[PDB]
Amino acid sequence: LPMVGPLALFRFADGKDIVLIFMGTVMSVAHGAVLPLMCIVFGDMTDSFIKDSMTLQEDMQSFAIYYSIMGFVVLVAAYMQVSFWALAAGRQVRRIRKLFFHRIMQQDIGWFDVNETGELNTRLTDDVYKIQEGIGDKVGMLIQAFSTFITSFIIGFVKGWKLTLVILAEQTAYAKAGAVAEEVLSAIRTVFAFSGQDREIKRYHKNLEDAKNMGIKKAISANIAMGFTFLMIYLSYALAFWYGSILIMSKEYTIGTVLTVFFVVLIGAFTMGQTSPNIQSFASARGAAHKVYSIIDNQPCIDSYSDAGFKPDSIKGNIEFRNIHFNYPSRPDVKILNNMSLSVKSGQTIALVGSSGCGKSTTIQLLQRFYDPQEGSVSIDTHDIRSLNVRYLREMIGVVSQEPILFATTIAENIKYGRPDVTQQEIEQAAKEANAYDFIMNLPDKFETLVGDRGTQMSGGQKQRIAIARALVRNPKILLLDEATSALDAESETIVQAALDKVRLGRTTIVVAHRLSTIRNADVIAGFHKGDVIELGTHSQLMEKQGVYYTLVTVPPVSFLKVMRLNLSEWPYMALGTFCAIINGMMQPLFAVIFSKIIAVFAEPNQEIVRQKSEFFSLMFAAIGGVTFVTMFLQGFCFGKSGELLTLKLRLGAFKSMMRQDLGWFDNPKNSVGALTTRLATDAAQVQGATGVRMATLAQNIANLGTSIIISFVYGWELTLLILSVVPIMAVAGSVQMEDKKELEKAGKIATEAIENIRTVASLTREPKFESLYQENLHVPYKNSQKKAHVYGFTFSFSQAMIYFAYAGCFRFGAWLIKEGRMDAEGVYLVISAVLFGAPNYAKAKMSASHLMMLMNREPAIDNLSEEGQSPDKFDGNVRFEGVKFNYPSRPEVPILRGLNLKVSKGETLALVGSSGCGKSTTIQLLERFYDPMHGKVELDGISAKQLNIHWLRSQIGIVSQEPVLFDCTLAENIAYGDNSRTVTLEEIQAAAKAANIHSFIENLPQGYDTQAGDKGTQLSGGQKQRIAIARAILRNPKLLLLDEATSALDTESEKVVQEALDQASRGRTCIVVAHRLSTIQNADRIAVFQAGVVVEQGTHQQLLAKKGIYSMLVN
Repeated sequence: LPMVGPLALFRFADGKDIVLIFMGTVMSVAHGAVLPLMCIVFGDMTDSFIKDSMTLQEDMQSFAIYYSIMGFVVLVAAYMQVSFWALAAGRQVRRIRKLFFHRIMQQDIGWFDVNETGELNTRLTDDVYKIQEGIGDKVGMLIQAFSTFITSFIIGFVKGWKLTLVILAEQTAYAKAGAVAEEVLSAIRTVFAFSGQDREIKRYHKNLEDAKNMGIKKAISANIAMGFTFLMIYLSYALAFWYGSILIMSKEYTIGTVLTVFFVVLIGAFTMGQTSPNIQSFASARGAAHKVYSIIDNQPCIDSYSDAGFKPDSIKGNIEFRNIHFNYPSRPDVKILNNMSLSVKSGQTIALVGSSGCGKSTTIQLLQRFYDPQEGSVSIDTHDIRSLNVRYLREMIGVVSQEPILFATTIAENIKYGRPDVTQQEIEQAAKEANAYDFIMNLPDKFETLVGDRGTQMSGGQKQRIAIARALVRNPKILLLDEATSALDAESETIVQAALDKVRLGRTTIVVAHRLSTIRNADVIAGFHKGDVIELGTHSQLMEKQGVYYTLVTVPPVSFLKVMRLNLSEWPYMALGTFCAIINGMMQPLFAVIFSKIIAVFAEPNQEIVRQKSEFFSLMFAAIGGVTFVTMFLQGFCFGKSGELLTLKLRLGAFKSMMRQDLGWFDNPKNSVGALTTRLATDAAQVQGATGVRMATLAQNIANLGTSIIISFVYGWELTLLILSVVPIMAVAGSVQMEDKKELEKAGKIATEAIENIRTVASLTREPKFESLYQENLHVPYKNSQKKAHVYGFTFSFSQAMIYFAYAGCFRFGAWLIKEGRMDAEGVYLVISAVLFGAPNYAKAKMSASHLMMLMNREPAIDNLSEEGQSPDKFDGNVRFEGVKFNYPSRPEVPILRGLNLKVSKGETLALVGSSGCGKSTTIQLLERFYDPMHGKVELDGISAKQLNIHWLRSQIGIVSQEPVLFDCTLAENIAYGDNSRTVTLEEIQAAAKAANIHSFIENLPQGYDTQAGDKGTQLSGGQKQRIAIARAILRNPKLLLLDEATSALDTESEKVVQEALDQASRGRTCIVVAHRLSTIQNADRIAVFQAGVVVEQGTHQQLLAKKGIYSMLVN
């Protein structure tokens, strides 16, 4: 991935930020330095106790004072470093967010066209948070770790030579499963339709089994590595003690110096180990930072903030287009506009009529400086827009289009965007100027009415009213309208038309009209054709062509209960891992006690006795390392097995529930294919990790606590109190050792509103206003984050210092213990050793598991896999609609259907067109049971569809779509997919190929039907893929064919061949076509035109033409 070094991470920093960084770096170095000095004093004290084992009160007091000063130093240094680093992160991220929004608002509309709004918002939030977390504390820990590393090596090199420290001592598996998941999920419709539930369940099962085998192998490798590291650690212990023994026999160094240097080098090596996740997090933060720094570092030639530009004042309105020629930035190949020119004098109503989609919004956008004219000149009042400043240009022109959007704020604030200089008298005068919203809502507040996302949702008419009022606030000289009359009720058209007529009194307006609302409204109307100008003329004159006007119709989490219930089957693995973990906890304190003995026994000036004791302790310690190795390996194996098996079961359950589930659930943004795949990939692993790991860690910690407690009870009541006043007071320090995010979401919401409606926010030049609102809303979360940073720094410093404070407090009791002599000098050694060696996943996994459980426990509107219902006999084909209604589930606020009485029988060829766009494939999806009908009944040979087996119905009907998705496998199985009820031989595939005029293609290539598909193999074009998809559908020979735009979005040459294949398929069986070309409809039995989401015909093509049907004018 694209990285930048550390330089492009701190580019944003002032004097104060840099000095805070330097103070934090110095204090981090202080923390690192104190880390080894503690072990230095520990070893020196070990030696002092050894000498006194055979002149200790003053030394003990000096040690106590040294530990106290070290504790205070670490407290102060840790507080300062964490707090200062967090403050630097806060300031940098505040500047980053400010500049990032500044550049978003400034970068041209093209960048948004090449960047999805939701994707850009996710990028903003995630990347900014990643930068904040990487810079602040993680970098501090990295600095501390490296400082400790260098300090440990420098002390080793300056003392205790040791002969130079003893010469210095899943994707590969889950790729197939992810590919299968992507295939079934992206192609959800095709897998569902062909009853490919069981087959794809089986393929996922097989790939999951392979993935589980690979995961077990990787667990073996990783845990063998961990056991090897433990064996190397214990060999290091044995070698260090062996060298120290030689030293004491050879009289060069002093006892304990070797122990000190050994502890220092091991702590250095393992701290170097601990930084690896931290440096990986730093690298991820740096990558996100490069992405953000790329976004900010952009200065497009189109600019709104540049004050460089002419700002005249004699504006009356004279818009000239001279040889304009533009190509879209996201597809510069297309010739959207070519050689367009047009004249618009001040105060003349000029409108344009042409083909839909092509020439309507282009002129409005270009006059708004959305995209610079590639060629040509656009002049306003004899001044070019280029020489004219963008802010001034946009301010004087009002623009309104078909998508009325109102921002998340009261009406008063929404119309405040018209201008800054609008106070109560001005706002009320402007509202009166609207002369359409003279009334008000409930809460008789006179324009002070909270209108949020849901608060008092209003109809399109009212939104157009308020939008026109906001536009009129600024009295713009030029008005641009892109079919304002659309997506509105049957009574607001007159209101909006009258309002615009009143607005037109003393102004220049260009409305681009194409729809049925009103085309003769204007005074002068011109014609556009594929961007170019046909001619400009008066409306009455334009009747001469007779081809423009008469061409129209005249969740609840769980404390790991269900996870354990699911794993209950794995007694041998869970229980064995728990027992091994319990043994490990049993052993940790025994390790402490044996180490205590081995260090203490050094007070032995003899030679043979010391030799034998050291040798025996080395042997037993090696055996202990071995038993720890075997226990760790066994527990790792067992927990890997349990985790991988749980992940397999959860993936299988999620997949099974997904297959059972309906399709409507998939269309929501949450259930996007990418998000669903990421969830299935990550959440399962997280839940696998946490459940077992929590058990193991809890068992280990409770075992350590109980073991220390019992040893303390054996040693004495004072030692019991010592354990209680060190380890379970250490409970908080070591456990809680360880939002403003939601408050941020309050501002990310206004950010999303801004970026999503970028067209509008750019139209009124309210970049600074939305910036200021963003800043005001971010002010509070910034302060909260600073306070939270202070609190976290304080708590972390206290937890860090509590270790040294407990060390010091140990003496407060050891002094009495030695003086009063209630014990022997072993309890102190034991407590110090135990506390020394004592020295997230659960939270994420609980959320992941809750997601999974809620996923495998839904109640679909219709259960796909369930078999309750009927399995009637031979189906002849008779689909009757009894006044069926439907509403789009994800967006019910846009009724897509208002009544269906479609009638088809065995052999009828009823043709649909779906040209309106409203409900193209909704009718096809209705039959496939992808969505439950809201009303009516779908009678099939005397029976409905609500109480029918979906499998049987989906079996007997052949669905063909426009996107022939082929599966990443051999053509043989790709065609065999058509019949998942039974296994198919080669003859049926031969017949399907013959009836698809495709064998001519497959006979040439030697591989033939077994030819591989994919990307590097035999790549096929649109026509070949369409014909093979038709073959796959026709394999089963269904009794009713439904095709939706089958011959659409494909090469012109292939239209004839695909149509011929379709006529071959539609032989002796009922067919429903939603094709665009009327050539296919020409040889049709009867036709039902699909207009306004309602049927408006049912009959023959000949009668359709005779009565001047819609096709006569819809020919083009």
